Amino acid sequence: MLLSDRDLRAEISSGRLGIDPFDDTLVQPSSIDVRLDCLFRVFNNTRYTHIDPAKQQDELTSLVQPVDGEPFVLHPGEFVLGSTLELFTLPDNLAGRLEGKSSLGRLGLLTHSTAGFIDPGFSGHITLELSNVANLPITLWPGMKIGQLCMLRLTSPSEHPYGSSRAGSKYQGQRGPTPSRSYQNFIRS
Amino acid sequence: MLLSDRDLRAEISSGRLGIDPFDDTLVQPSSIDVRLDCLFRVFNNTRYTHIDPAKQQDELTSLVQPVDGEPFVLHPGEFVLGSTLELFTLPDNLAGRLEGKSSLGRLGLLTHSTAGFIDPGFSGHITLELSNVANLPITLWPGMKIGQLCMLRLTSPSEHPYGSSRAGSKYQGQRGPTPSRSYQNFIRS
Amino acid sequence: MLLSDRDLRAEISSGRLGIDPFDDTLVQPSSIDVRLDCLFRVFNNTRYTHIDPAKQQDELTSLVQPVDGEPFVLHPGEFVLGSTLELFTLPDNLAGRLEGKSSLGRLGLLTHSTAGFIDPGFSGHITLELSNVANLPITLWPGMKIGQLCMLRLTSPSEHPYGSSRAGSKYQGQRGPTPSRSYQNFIRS
Ligand SMILES: Cc1cn([C@H]2C[C@H](O)[C@@H](COP(=O)(O)OP(=O)(O)OP(=O)(O)O)O2)c(=O)[nH]c1=O
Ligand SMILES: Cc1cn([C@H]2C[C@H](O)[C@@H](COP(=O)(O)OP(=O)(O)OP(=O)(O)O)O2)c(=O)[nH]c1=O
Ligand SMILES: Cc1cn([C@H]2C[C@H](O)[C@@H](COP(=O)(O)OP(=O)(O)OP(=O)(O)O)O2)c(=O)[nH]c1=O
Ligand SMILES: [Mg+2]
Ligand SMILES: [Mg+2]
Ligand SMILES: [Mg+2]
Repeated sequence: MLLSDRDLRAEISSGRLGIDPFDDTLVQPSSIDVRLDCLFRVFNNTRYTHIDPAKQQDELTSLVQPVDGEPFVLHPGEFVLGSTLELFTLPDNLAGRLEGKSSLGRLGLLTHSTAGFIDPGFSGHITLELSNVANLPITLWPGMKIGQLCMLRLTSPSEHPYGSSRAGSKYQGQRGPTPSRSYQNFIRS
Repeated sequence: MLLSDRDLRAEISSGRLGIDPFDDTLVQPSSIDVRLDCLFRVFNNTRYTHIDPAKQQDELTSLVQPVDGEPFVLHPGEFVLGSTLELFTLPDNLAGRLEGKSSLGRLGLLTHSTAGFIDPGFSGHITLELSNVANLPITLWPGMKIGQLCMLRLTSPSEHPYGSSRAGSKYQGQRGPTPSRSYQNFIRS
Repeated sequence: MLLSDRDLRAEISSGRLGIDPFDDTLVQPSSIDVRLDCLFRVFNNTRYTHIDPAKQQDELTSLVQPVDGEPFVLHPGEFVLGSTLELFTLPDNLAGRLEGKSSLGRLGLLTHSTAGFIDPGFSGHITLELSNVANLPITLWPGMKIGQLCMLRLTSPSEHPYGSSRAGSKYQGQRGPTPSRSYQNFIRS
């Protein structure tokens, strides 16, 4: 059960769903278009021998912000982390999906959102996994529409929503593209 | 709320959901398998210095149609745009997802559908974002099953469905893999 | 309509949804975290000239199992098939999605799940399509959390669920990352 434009608007006007800033001209038949922030993480480390999800490696990426008025250039075959300009606050009874946009995929710009869902209870900017699969670099402009948020009704309110100690959540409140915290509570056999 | 095979069939027999041509043998437990068209766009431009989503660049891709009876060869590490053989027409109260198929991913053929959803009100062929992540070229045969359409019920009918001036839709009615129109209404900060 | 943690737990305690082994500490606001098996398929064939989805090519991949206590190393720009440690059994009235996890995408580990949905009626381990889009190899540990299962309610029970002869299903009961069976019932124009 995916929220139509009208119901998305109702969740926003009722204050159940926070989107800051909210621009109503971005609402779409079945989603709301979202915008790109000015914060990027590039994989440009030159000391580590490998990535180990069980280990903390905060230096794996560098935080990069382009000069005001300039794009970040995503190179062919490159993957970076970006972030939404908007801060989202979800209630305990909706879950979102942060998808890409067809216009952007037609240019070879892919938003992966590998994890699929934004969890009930989540509040923060959303970290975007961005790939360029074209043969040419792509100028990414801070502020451009980069994807769309779709909301699904939960069957019932989540018992221990994102942010709760019991969920063990890692990214509640994030203001940028937080480096991975997979090493926390990491398990292996 | 995802439509079962029976309910998909009901939406089709009632005329609420158009799929042209419709082959009932393609309906699946929870989706309908879809087929590949004979139209492909390759990234083979040799004049542009880069991609700028704010700019119109219709020559970024070339339209390629294989000789009747022959496959299009998707090379390792290559991304192209393809298209569904079927033309889909959605009502204002369903949204679809055009996913890949597990058999094809097991060979390294990935349908990205980065944008996720086919919008309430959308009518046209669906443009497929296709990658080969194997070590070998893959022969793509026009007419083969290439993915599957899953339908979700909307919470309520969409107020301004895809195709409406208010939605500002770019691809209503597309018969092939339309080049990107991201430059239209493009915004940036 | 996506199942909350509580409703996921109800489907499990009622015996409608099988997850073997089930670890309740893995349930999340809107999904259940899943774990990686010790079975991997690498694309390391050196005889075939190309991939043809219409043809049987069982030797396209090699099955690889790391030494107990050691990781499988996924190299930059590499795609392999992995598998869930858990065996899932779905009823005829739910469909699942096997997504990645944000912690893992922040390291450049992408679970594609190109096909999106686990079908009503499906029973088996789930085959994971894994890419490394970082600049560094990633040690994948058997037993680590690798993704999350989200469940959606179907509109109604599926008439011919996965596994039925009428659905023509290829992978019912799979215990590992089964090589592709796209050649079965393969169609082309
Ligand atoms: C997901 C997807 C959608 N589509 C179609 C169906 C969607 O309803 C339509 C628009 O998808 P959108 O993701 O909304 O594309 P867009 O926002 O960049 O462009 P627009 O202004 O037109 O909204 O494109 C494809 O052709 N291929 C795809 O992979
Ligand atoms: C999405 C996905 C599904 N599966 C399982 C669960 C699905 O119900 C089952 C079939 O997925 P499908 O995408 O329907 O695969 P298929 O159409 O190519 O093959 P089939 O004829 O059997 O339908 O495979 C995986 O193992 N890995 C995955 O990533
Ligand atoms: C899908 C996605 C989620 N998120 C946010 C919203 C999710 O509710 C939150 C967690 O996503 P998860 O996929 O649940 O991440 P995780 O399991 O690795 O970490 P955690 O222990 O915190 O659950 O991250 C992004 O920032 N970017 C994304 O692409
Ligand atoms: Mg749109
Ligand atoms: Mg199938
Ligand atoms: Mg999580």
